[PDB]
Amino acid sequence: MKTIGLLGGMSWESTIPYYRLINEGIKQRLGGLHSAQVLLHSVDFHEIEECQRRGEWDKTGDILAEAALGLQRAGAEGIVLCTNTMHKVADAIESRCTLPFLHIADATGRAITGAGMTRVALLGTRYTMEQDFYRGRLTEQFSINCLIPEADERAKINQIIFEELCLGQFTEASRAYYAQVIARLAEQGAQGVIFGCTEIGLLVPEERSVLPVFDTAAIHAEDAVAFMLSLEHHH
Amino acid sequence: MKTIGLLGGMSWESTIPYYRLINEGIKQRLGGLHSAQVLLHSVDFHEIEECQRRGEWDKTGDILAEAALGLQRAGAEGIVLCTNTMHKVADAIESRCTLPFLHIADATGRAITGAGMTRVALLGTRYTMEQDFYRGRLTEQFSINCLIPEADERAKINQIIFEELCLGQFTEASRAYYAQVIARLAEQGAQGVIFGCTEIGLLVPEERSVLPVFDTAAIHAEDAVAFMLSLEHHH
Repeated sequence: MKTIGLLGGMSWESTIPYYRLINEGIKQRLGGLHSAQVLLHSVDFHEIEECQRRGEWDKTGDILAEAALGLQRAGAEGIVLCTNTMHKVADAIESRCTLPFLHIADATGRAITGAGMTRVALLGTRYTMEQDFYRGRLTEQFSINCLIPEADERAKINQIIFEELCLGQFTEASRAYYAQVIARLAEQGAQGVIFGCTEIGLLVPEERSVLPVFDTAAIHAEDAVAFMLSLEHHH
Repeated sequence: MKTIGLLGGMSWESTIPYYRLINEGIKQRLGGLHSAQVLLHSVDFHEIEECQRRGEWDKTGDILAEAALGLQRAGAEGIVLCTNTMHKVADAIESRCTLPFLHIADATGRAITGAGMTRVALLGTRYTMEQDFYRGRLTEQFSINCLIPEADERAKINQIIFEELCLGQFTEASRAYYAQVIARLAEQGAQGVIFGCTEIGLLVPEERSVLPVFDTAAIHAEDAVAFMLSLEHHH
């Protein structure tokens, strides 16, 4: 199998699901005691998140591209970045590291396409929801349009990510708030909902969403498994 | 902080507790959104476990020493091997990789010493329980003696590790069996019990053991945190 290189700790709480799901996918397909060949670089998220707030995106591109290179030198054969937000600097990683880069939004857009949807709600950090880098790739590459929450809702969704989810706190008050925002975007005509921060699936079970759920972490892990075993779109 | 290099996937089920506990230790000590700088190499356990059964230990030394080198080249500053069994080949890793190697049995023996114990029960794979490499280090370095289960009990403990625990199956029948073996070794005068396979703590909660528990994975993770932050015995 090919060795996958994970760029994680953004936050580490959602890196665990990547590692669990990639190992479980390999076990399911190869059987026995087979497990995944993984190289992981986990950052100190404080530095990354501080750069987000200071607008020092180029510095984060440098940190993550050097990390990807480190994993390549240890034998990684492709790169998975365990965070939607930091695909804002995917270009720096892909420019520097010659490995196949499994873009999280491409895996998600393939899933939404297969569901036959073109108008979906998008929950994530405020960067992912408000800026161009994530939604613009979905529009340009898949002709998928995203509805995002109202400005007050977005502030609260974003505060819950950084002040609770990345700290391991999964409260019913926040769960209910997310579910209410999803229901409101369903009222606005959303066909599905993208859990477009990799921590969101730790808070909101699919049964709590009135919309079909595209969990970016789970879809990205399945993408990595297909790449490692050269299956389906990676054959 | 120093970047820790984890050699894991032996099995991946117990690598998750290392990653969770090391990140939680860093969060507890630095606060905020701080998380651990981790490099992880996760193997396909099938190859390793097959080598165990074939007696191809030198081959596993080669695999793990090359992995440690890969992590060193990516910036690791010390090595943690996430498995008691594979310390049978620690010498190959330490000979080839110049990084500090945080031997799992040293962290455990320091814990047992601090508890003032000299005679403890040892549960693990049959290699760890029956051979010289693990118990002989505890005797030579800490003057700690291990009691191990009777030969039939050892066969079953070992079968449960490989046929259930490494496959994510945690059954009450097996939990109860482990707890009964611990009670019997307590009858034989054991002062504490070493969970000396890193999966055992996933099956047996401490409240189920009649003996004080030395969970090698949890102690090794605390050891790694102290090394990363240059605390206590790593200051």
